[PDB]
Amino acid sequence: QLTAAQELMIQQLVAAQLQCNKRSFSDQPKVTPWPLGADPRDARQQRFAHFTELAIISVQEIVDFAKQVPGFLQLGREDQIALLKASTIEIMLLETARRYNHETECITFLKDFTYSKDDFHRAGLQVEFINPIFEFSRAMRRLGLDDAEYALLIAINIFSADRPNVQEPGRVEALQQPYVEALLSYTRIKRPQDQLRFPRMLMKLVSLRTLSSVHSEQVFALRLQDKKLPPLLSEIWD
Amino acid sequence: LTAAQELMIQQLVAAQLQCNKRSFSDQPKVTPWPRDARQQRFAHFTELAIISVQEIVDFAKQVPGFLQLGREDQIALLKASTIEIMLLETARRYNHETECITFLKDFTYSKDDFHRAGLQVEFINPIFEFSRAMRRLGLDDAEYALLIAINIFSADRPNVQEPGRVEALQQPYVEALLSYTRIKRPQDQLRFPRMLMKLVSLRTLSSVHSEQVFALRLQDKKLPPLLSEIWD
Ligand SMILES: O=S(=O)(c1ccccc1)N(CC(F)(F)F)c1ccc(C(O)(C(F)(F)F)C(F)(F)F)cc1
Ligand SMILES: O=S(=O)(c1ccccc1)N(CC(F)(F)F)c1ccc(C(O)(C(F)(F)F)C(F)(F)F)cc1
Repeated sequence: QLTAAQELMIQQLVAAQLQCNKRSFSDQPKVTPWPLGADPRDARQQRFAHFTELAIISVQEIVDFAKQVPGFLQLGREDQIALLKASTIEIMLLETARRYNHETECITFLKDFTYSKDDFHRAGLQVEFINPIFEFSRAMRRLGLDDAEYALLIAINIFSADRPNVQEPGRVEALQQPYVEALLSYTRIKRPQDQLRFPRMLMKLVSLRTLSSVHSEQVFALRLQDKKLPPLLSEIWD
Repeated sequence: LTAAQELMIQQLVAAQLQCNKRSFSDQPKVTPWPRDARQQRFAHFTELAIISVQEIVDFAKQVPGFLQLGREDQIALLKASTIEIMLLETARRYNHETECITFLKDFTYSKDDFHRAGLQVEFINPIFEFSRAMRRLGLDDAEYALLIAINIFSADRPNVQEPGRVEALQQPYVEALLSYTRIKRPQDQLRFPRMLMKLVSLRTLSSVHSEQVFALRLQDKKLPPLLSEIWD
């Protein structure tokens, strides 16, 4: 059985997740609306802007989230910054997968709005990034994670000691381990008869690293098409 | 551990052992380790890298499931794996007492020797941090071999046409490792998670390696043909 500490650390995470997601419902109508009624280059830019604008919202939700993960604020500020520079896209990819719906083959963001493979392509993104996103999301759906599992995976993802420019990786590892132990024990209990579900979970952190590279390749490729990231996204990903 | 599991693991270990005997019994054919010797130490590094690539390809071929994928997937999985397997293998060859990487008698390389070959700081330190991490895990020959098998059958590499078939090939090796680590160290449950987590590390490490290649090109230091096929 889960310990009280372990249950609390899941409940802490799931609840922080919810308070950070109020940024999503408030800032939903503020955004550049997705262009209805468009011909064949005006609309291509608006969709792109729209996608950046949701990304910004997510970056700020991930900042706010991390600040509430116990231990995070007590890491040196440079390591905090370094963990969030690296884990941000990956948390976004988890959140994208978490909102994937296999009936419609569409991803949900900010409560209501949904996107297809083709919306992503209508925003000027290339197939080399879009296809892995949807395979990841499909893969993540075959694992059937609940909120607790996703939460724990995001916490583990933040506390990755081997990110670039971490100056006290040891302190990061010490914060990561309890969350990994928690997930181990959680998966055991939920699914006693599936000894491979936990490993498959950790293996998604492997996929997330490569997907992080593919995203950098995508932002690289986007500047050749007059599409430079806005200021808050430039400082994380250029 | 089932008969079929003992068979799979014995095979991987026996192939690693033969690969090593084959590739690294005799003295390597290499530019003698000495602007003159900037290119010479690099070339040297490049020629060791090639011999490891050959060793790894020889081993991949003997991993059950591999030679039964479509040729394009065989190429795709090796292309992405090669540097990662090299990093595992380097960690295997690491000697913490001495801080060097020993291919065979008299072919050892220190953090300095790397720097002399033209290699950035940005690449070398991750290499050595990763290696002394792997040692603290204390993997044995069956574990290293299985990790390598698992790394090869990563369904999410670029250009993989049959990701479902690759993931099904991974499964039994993950299973064999899980069983194996359960038995070897019954009262160390995080051992296995820790091993998988190094696969994460290797992905980031591969990208740090691509940055080293692109950086070298800037100093007119281009990969030779056998390595260029794979990395640029
Ligand atoms: O969660 S995301 O912000 C998202 C944006 C729009 C619609 C749905 C979801 N995210 C999707 C991902 F799968 F990658 F996680 C996403 C993040 C960043 C990007 C970009 O960096 C940019 F510019 F839009 F901000 C880029 F398009 F360049 F790839 C695109 C999508
Ligand atoms: O095992 S390696 O082949 C090796 C080469 C020389 C001396 C010791 C070990 N390998 C080491 C690593 F840790 F990175 F895996 C290695 C692989 C690739 C490289 C390079 O690609 C090149 F050109 F030298 F081959 C580069 F230096 F550019 F990174 C260097 C070393």
